[PDB]
Amino acid sequence: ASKRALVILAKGAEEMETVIPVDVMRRAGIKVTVAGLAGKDPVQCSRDVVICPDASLEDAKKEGPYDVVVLPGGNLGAQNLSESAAVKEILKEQENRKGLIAAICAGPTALLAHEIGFGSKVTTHPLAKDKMMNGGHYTYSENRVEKDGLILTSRGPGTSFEFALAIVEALNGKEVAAQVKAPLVLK
Amino acid sequence: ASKRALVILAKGAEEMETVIPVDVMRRAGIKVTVAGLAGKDPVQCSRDVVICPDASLEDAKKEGPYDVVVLPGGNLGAQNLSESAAVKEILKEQENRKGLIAAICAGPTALLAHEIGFGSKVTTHPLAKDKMMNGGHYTYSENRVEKDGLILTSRGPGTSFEFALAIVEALNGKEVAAQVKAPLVLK
Ligand SMILES: *[C@@]1(=O)C(=O)[N]C2=[C][C]=[C][C]=C21
Ligand SMILES: *[C@@]1(=O)C(=O)[N]C2=[C][C]=[C][C]=C21
Ligand SMILES: [Cl-]
Ligand SMILES: [Cl-]
Repeated sequence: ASKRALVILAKGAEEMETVIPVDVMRRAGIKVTVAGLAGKDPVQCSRDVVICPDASLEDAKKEGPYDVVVLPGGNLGAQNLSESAAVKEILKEQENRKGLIAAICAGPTALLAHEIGFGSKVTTHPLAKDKMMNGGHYTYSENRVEKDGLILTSRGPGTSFEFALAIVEALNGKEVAAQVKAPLVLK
Repeated sequence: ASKRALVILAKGAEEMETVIPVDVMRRAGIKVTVAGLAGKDPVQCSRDVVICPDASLEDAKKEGPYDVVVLPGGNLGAQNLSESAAVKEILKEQENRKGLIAAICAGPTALLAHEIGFGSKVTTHPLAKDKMMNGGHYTYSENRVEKDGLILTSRGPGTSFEFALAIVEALNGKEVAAQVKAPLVLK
């Protein structure tokens, strides 16, 4: 059975950090649902790319649970994720079932907001470090991708392929990740 | 005055190769128009990400000319671009005015289709090489980004940041490209 990913798409999300993981995960044969935080309507990302979600979050959450919940960055997207009770509930449920939780750039700051994965080693965008670290609830890392416990984090648009491939590795294994990687012409 | 980019978005385009250049160019302060080949309606990309264009190609072409015309890859997107008379006319006009023409992955094969930039050094995705090289009209390169004459090409999703930053360099200069690069957390 194919693994399943939920990608939560909020206004202000970083579109590169949304599309790279969606695309790479679909290359890996993962069933990905792009779920709109606000509803079924198109979402205006940080640099004005407009993406139409596969479903509302309201609907997607009733088709759970998922093998991974993915939080893109973009500062305003992460703020929107951080303010959402629906997101809080999805993440808590994922944590409780010991499922993978993945977040990139400022995305990890929504984990802080919702009190998810405290005690884990995490990375963020450099400019999001101080926010993430408020209270010392996580241990900070400068690795381009980090993984500790349930929590997989990464730093920025430029680490999005590595982040996505780490998700593929976690779900489908190293060999699939390597096979997906090769045609991409990564460095 | 800000430089202007036209990104032509066809069904089957590689969504990473579409969004990375759009986003990076907008970070560089370039005015980017995402123009739908088929019209104003949302476009289903290769891995099923659905992007809403800023305008139809029909409308965008009347707001030209542009400092760069950008052709994403994705094999079926490039086939759609290659079959379009509107694309042909836009590219011919761009060539005639000695403007930049940029294409990635299989995107450069639409240059072949429309007889654009013959004699230039080009790269493509490795799997698109034989198509591009039919007739020996270009000189092939394995550089991750290549630029010769009017024609800027690149290889795949994994070279999209380098491709986008090369476009920024060409239009706005090396310093702007370097400033845009730094926050991205590239290798
Ligand atoms: C990233 O996408 C984020 O969430 N915050 C930020 C700041 C600068 C560059 C990239 C990012
Ligand atoms: C690329 O996007 C394209 O146009 N053709 C292709 C084949 C394999 C991987 C990436 C690409
Ligand atoms: Cl941002
Ligand atoms: Cl393709």
